[PDB]
Amino acid sequence: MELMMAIGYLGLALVLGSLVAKIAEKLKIPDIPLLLLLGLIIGPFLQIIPSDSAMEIFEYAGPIGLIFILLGGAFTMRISLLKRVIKTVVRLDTITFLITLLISGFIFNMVLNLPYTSPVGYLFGAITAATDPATLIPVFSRVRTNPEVAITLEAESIFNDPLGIVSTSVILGLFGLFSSSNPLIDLITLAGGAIVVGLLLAKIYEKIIIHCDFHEYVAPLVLGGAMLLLYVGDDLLPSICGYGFSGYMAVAIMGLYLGDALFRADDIDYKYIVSFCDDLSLLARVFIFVFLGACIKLSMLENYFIPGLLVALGSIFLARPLGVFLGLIGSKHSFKEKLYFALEGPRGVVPAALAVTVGIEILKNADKIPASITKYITPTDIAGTIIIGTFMTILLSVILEASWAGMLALKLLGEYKPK
Amino acid sequence: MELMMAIGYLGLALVLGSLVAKIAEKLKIPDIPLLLLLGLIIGPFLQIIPSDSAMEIFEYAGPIGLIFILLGGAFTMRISLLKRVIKTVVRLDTITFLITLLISGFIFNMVLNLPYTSPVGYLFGAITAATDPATLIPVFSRVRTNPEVAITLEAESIFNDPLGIVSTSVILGLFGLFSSSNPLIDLITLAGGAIVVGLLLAKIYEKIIIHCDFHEYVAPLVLGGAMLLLYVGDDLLPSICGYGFSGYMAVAIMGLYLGDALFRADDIDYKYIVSFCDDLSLLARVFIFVFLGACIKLSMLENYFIPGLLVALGSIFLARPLGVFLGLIGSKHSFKEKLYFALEGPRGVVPAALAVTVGIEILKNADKIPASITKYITPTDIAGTIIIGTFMTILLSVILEASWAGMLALKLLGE
Ligand SMILES: [K+]
Repeated sequence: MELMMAIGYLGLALVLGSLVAKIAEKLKIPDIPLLLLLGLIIGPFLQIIPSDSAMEIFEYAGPIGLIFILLGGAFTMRISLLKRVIKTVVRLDTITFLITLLISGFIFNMVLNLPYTSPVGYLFGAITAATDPATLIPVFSRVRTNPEVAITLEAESIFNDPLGIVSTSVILGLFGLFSSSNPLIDLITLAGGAIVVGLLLAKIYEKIIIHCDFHEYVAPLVLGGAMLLLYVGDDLLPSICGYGFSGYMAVAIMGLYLGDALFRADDIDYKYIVSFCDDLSLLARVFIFVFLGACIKLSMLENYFIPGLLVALGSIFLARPLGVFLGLIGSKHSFKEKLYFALEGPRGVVPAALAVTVGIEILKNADKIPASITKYITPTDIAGTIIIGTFMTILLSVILEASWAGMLALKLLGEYKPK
Repeated sequence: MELMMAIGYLGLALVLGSLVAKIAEKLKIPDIPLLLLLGLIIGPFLQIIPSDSAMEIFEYAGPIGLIFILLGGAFTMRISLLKRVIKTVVRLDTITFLITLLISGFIFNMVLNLPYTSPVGYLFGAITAATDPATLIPVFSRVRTNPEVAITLEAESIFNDPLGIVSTSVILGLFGLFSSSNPLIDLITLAGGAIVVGLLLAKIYEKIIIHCDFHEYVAPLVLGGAMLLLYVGDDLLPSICGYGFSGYMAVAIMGLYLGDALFRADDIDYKYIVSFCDDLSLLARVFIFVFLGACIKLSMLENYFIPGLLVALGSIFLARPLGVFLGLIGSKHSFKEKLYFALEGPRGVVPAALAVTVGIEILKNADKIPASITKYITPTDIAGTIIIGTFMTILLSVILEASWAGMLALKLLGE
């Protein structure tokens, strides 16, 4: 709880992290795995930053950083250009999503000898189901590939960033909460509520920004505006209704529609936000990945190294492609194209943040409220397996992408038959 | 369950503060007073945010944002321009600062019937004596002033913020029961150390940043380095070598040397830093002023409104003038210019932040306060009077200086 300690660790993380990411850019290497390696170094390996401390810091700086990425990911692109391929986008972002998390659940259960009905694995998949846009952002921009593919991937990524949280949020209820009577109910409540309220405040902010020239004063407006969405979203509203919506998805929706409203209409206030959030997103990017590599326990790491790695392989090579094929069985896309989408989309920062947040929320709450069937496995090793599994998933997917990009892009974008 | 609610209140402060700031910017009036009024509105008046909870959040986010503000002015300041008026600046942050402090504290003690040696008054002065550049900078250029007084007042207003904090921490040591070391020792310790380590990290960062184009990645690098300096100075190092170390002044120094070096080396990485800090420094500047108005309790107002008022005027019309004149007693400037320096020294962000910090530091860690200075005045009354006093001081100084700025510049700085 030592604030100065937290500031110190965050400081070292930001310094060494920024340096590392800079080196990564200087060598065209993805920053992510290097950040993770650093996290492991200063984490268990050197014991500069202990686990519990990192957990307590992340308990505070978690949602804050998470609110940044959603914003930055919502302003990086707009939805006025999706009208061409929005169908493929939606199907790939919903059906492929659910299927992927399901199969990944099967794998996660079948690996750790957990029952195939274990909510643990399904939680893991729900976390890892979302992909990372900024990861594939340089690797498509430098290519400037067939715009369909590019914007399809961007749309899928940005749109799956919130749902993953929502999916994770719903499944967590099974592990013990104030209600969680039925997952579908809270899914509708969260999604629909976030859509409604988020779009409400989106319209409000739209009209309130257009009529003036806030300029530099836009930053405190949206950020705090997003901050309000969390209180009203997760803490406050249940106190008066029990139900509610995911504040994060509400933030994503609000910021997205707001960006597109600041782009359909043309306000100069727009250009600040993007440049603001992008710089703001970069902090949370560096901050989360390093702390993910610190929350690992050396013993737990050695215990679940091999299985998690194998789980990751199941996700990348089996889950993702299968979900792609099954989600796009009625598409106008080539087999080589579907295969492209399959071996493309990697995971990133959202599954990391969600992983650690799940770990701490379980350890802090499920210690008091452990589901019986689940309690047969120590919540300790639940959080351990989820966190390390997500870790190796991120790592493996990212490096695999780093070796995939060029070769696959050339070898799979060849045909494009004209009708 | 405190976290999400803290996010809520803080976010509300950010939104409402933003809107208010825009309103003020439109009506050609400063944002600060309206922000304080807003804080009072959602504070005691509407009771949207309980004072205890406000102070509770400020315990966390307070020190955080304080790094932003200090980082803000740091990069805006460049050294190569000061060399012509630096002799004036040095005095404006040394002797003038000390005198303003001693006199403001003197009057503060005299008002509430406290002995002229009561550390409470001098604490108030320590908090108050720091002039703010964020209210001078948008105003100075608009009124087409001479360059030198603009550069001068900017330099003073910037250099004050660290020295205000340092002095605030030093005097705080006297409010420490279990130990009361030599003031001068702590002063030279914190200051000198800040200079040293500041220059060190600023040199490292100089080479690192100059060598390659960091672009956006300066933000975590610099902020992290800043974050790093506080933990060393205000936690680790004293737990190790025993002797203290100021983090804030070190941070400010670092921003100064680094910024000036990058500006001198024409490294475009400089701007990427400035854009980042300016926004952050704007974020907390809103967050600070709002919470100050919320930390105040209704009782504090209905028991210390008028006393804090009288104290405020003393700081503005008696303290700072005498400080300026006596500081520049041998200067070769002009009487009109001296009066201009005197009548333009708004108390801004830093005095507010220090007022809240000290406020919670005293109110919470109350029982272990020395009884010598407690017998005269209740610690609750101490915190309340310092907070209110700083509040009235800031409001009055900003409003008066802003309303009189034009006429002041008109009939003074024409040599
Ligand atoms: K450079």
